[PDB]
Amino acid sequence: MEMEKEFEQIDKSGSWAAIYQDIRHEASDFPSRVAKLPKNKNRNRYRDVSPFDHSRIKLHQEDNDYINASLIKMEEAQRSYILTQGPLPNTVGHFWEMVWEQKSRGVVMLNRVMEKGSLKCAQYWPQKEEKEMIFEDTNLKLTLISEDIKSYYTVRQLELENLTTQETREILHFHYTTWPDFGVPESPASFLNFLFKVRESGSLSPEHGPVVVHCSAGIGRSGTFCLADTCLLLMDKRKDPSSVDIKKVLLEMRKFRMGLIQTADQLRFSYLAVIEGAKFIMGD
Ligand SMILES: NC(=O)NOCc1ccccc1
Ligand SMILES: NC(=O)NOCc1ccccc1
Ligand SMILES: NC(=O)NOCc1ccccc1
Repeated sequence: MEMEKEFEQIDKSGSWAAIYQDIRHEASDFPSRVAKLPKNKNRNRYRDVSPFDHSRIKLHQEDNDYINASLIKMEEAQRSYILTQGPLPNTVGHFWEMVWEQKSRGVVMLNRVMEKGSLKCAQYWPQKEEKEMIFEDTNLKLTLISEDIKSYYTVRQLELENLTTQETREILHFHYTTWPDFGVPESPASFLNFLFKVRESGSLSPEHGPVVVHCSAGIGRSGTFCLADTCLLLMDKRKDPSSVDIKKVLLEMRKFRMGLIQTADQLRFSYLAVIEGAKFIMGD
């Protein structure tokens, strides 16, 4: 069924809350035993948001391999994403270790450091060229190379150096700075523009490791970003783009990380983004 009219059928009936609860009811439940070990309590921002054991990213160290991060592998779309929480004061070194070990080209950030007067994640990247960051616990160095500030997002070029080998890589930081403190954007125009800028960079492409995507918990805004991208890629690839069922793509993604799309408003916004993104590509 074409999703514009279905969209219109849910909107006219006002059943967004009822669709969203059906998804929550059918979603996968797998164990998260490593996340709940007592040694890992200060590595988790939220007690109710954990990576599943089968899909968690492992750090390449013998001490403690745990980070709150999951690999979302979409087989038919041929895309992979790492979804993770906003780094904590004691996990900033782990975060950059993961970016290095997984060979990521891009980091996508969908939140501000402060929202609603509270800290949503650590200041994990340098703000001035001449004041670089060193993480002694994971032996890495991070330098701001350049910054391009626009109205809805900022793009930064960073240099990440493995102090053990003296190898360096360029990491692109894509920071969406205008998601509102409450609710979802009114138009998906600036979110779709942002997504097309990340694609243009090469960050989502198979010649690199998976892109790292985060918000505060790494399930709501982060969920919206990977659901919209995968759905539009499938519409490009299949003979009949109407076959593409956003609710079925979301349930497949929820086999890899719990809780993706946190509210009925985020579900409606996801539909809007895919429809408009489809209409802008599919002709007019
Ligand atoms: N140069 C340097 O040591 N920077 O500290 C990095 C850092 C640690 C914890 C939270 C945010 C940033
Ligand atoms: N603590 C620890 O052993 N971390 O290993 C990760 C790491 C660090 C530097 C360069 C490459 C990998
Ligand atoms: N880009 C692309 O895949 N175009 O062909 C699909 C299409 C576009 C507009 C109207 C109907 C079908």
